[PDB]
Amino acid sequence: SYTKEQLMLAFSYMSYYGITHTKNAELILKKMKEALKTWKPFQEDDWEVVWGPAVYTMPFTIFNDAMMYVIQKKGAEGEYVIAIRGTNPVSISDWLFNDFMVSAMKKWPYASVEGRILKISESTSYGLKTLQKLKPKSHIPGENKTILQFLNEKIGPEGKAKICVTGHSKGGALSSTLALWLKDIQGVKLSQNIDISTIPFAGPTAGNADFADYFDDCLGDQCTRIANSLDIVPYAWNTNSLKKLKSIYISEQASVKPLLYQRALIRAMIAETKGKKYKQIKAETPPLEGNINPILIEYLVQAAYQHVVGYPELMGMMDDIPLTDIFEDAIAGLL
Repeated sequence: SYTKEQLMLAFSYMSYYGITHTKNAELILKKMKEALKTWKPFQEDDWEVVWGPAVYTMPFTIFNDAMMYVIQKKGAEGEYVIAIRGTNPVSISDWLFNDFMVSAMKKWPYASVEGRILKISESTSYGLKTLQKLKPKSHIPGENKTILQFLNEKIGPEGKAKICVTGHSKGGALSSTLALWLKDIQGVKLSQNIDISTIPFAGPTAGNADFADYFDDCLGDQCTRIANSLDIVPYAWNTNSLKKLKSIYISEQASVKPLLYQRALIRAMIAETKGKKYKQIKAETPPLEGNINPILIEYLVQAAYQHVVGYPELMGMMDDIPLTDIFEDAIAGLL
């Protein structure tokens, strides 16, 4: 009844439990277990959190918050889901528009291509490194092991398995990027007998055209990039895409325009990523055609709705994913 994409949307959203909870992977873990037991999409199988949640959070800052966990389907031998979360996604203008770290880039360290220069933003580079070093704490499944150590120990150096890496928002950019890293080290530091796929939602561009083209050639069909046409997030940071942000919500049915402060940020983003050749992975993939919510006349509010509410809505999951329970007051008046 639920498609693979709908299932991964559920895991991507369950990642958000405790997004506004001001060090407690314990609180999140408890939440995940209850969900895997009550959420409709999780009732057709028996899932088990086998690694994480591993959380990255420091007091007095949230913009770089992150979380990753691994769910294993009971019974099914070698069937795992790696889900990734970044910061509270509703405040797009703050964590996305004000990202200084996309003006500088690092060459992809896990593969090279003749006559190509693969590069990722330092922004995603630091995001990936934090995920590669995360370790669940005491009493948390996967205690004291990095994701790589856990997989190698769980699957064995030559074991056969299936792994889908998913995530929403920053998690969309990170999951797809993490999946490629796992792909690139297979046969060296990871069993070559594992089938790696990824379904990243609403993610901005992790790197440049050459990086994105290499990614496409590597995952091909094993990557399903899901983006809402009216969600502004995926529109960064390809230059052409950025130039569509000012009038993304201007139709013949409604007209929601960005305040001047945001117009200045958009122009700054274009200016700072000019010449970087930022490009979406699976860039030709058709998006889910979104619909402007007429009640939300403020650009930032409309943007938060399309980014967070948009996906479960356009994918028929509204009655399946408990938004208010996950985001609480983060969804203030969006709904």
